Amino acid sequence: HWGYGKHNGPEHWHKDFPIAKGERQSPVDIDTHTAKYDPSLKPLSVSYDQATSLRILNNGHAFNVEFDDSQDKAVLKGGPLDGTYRLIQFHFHWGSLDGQGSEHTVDKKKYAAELHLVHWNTKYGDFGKAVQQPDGLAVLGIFLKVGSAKPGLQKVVDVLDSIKTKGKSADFTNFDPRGLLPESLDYWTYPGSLTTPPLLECVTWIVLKEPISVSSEQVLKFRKLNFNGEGEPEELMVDNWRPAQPLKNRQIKASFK
Ligand SMILES: OC[C@H]1O[C@@H](O)[C@H](O)[C@@H](O)[C@@H]1O
Ligand SMILES: OC[C@H]1O[C@@H](O)[C@H](O)[C@@H](O)[C@@H]1O
Ligand SMILES: OC[C@H]1O[C@H](O)[C@H](O)[C@@H](O)[C@@H]1O
Ligand SMILES: NS(=O)(=O)c1ccccc1F
Ligand SMILES: NS(=O)(=O)c1ccccc1F
Ligand SMILES: [Zn+2]
Repeated sequence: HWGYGKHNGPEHWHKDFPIAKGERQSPVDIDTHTAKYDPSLKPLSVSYDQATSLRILNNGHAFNVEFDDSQDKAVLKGGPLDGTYRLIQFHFHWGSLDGQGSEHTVDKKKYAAELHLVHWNTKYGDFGKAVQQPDGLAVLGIFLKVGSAKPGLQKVVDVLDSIKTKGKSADFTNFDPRGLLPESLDYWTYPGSLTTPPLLECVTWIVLKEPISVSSEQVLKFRKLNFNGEGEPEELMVDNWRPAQPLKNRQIKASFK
């Protein structure tokens, strides 16, 4: 199956997922000089005060922190979005060293990692139906740079030893995702895709301009995870990012003047 190595990685995905060469693939490079302020964007609303986290899972590609999406609790609305988008999970992409790991780039700069908070449009009723729609998903992307520790990330870091290998999960209740945000909600937005197979072109991307800082020790613990299952030869879970794809017939809009 698909993965990130030289034999099953991003350059191979198109053979089983031909949309990999499609017209609105993600991630992209964000050329900050070409991005334009868009006065039609409404204020962005990140409303996570009632979020209900449930579980953390090593899925063999990354780890997902999963939420109760059975009602409207943690949601995203406003900005480029029509209506209501429920939070279902977050995960990260990261590198083998600090100089790479992000999926989006900023004037070709690669960050050490990138956080994706994944939401689905409730008008469509379930995630599977949402991924049959052009406007089914909204992903809030946040860059990570290495510097001071992020206190709101430490609970995630410390549970990773219990989910080292593919298929392991652990309870992860009472986690507040608000602790993963930066101060500013300035953002860039464009229409794109899932960044892993099946690469479906359903996503409104909202990428925050301000990175969060995490410590070297925090990201080093991400890099101790394994792609493989228990008992199998160890393959460190690193470099689980797709490189930037062609922008094609798109424009990146900015929320700020
Ligand atoms: O426990 C994490 C978070 O869970 C939410 O459901 C609560 O309303 C928040 O006050 C709390 O910070
Ligand atoms: O025709 C002019 C229009 O061109 C579009 O490509 C831009 O997105 C708009 O901001 C602009 O007003
Ligand atoms: O909030 C996420 C998790 O953080 C810590 O691991 C707590 O010990 C655990 O009870 C909680 O589920
Ligand atoms: N297209 S793919 O899913 O990455 C893939 C799957 C299995 C073997 C080789 C491959 F390249
Ligand atoms: N990395 S992403 O685009 O947020 C993503 C989210 C959900 C499923 C597959 C994905 F690829
Ligand atoms: Zn992602």
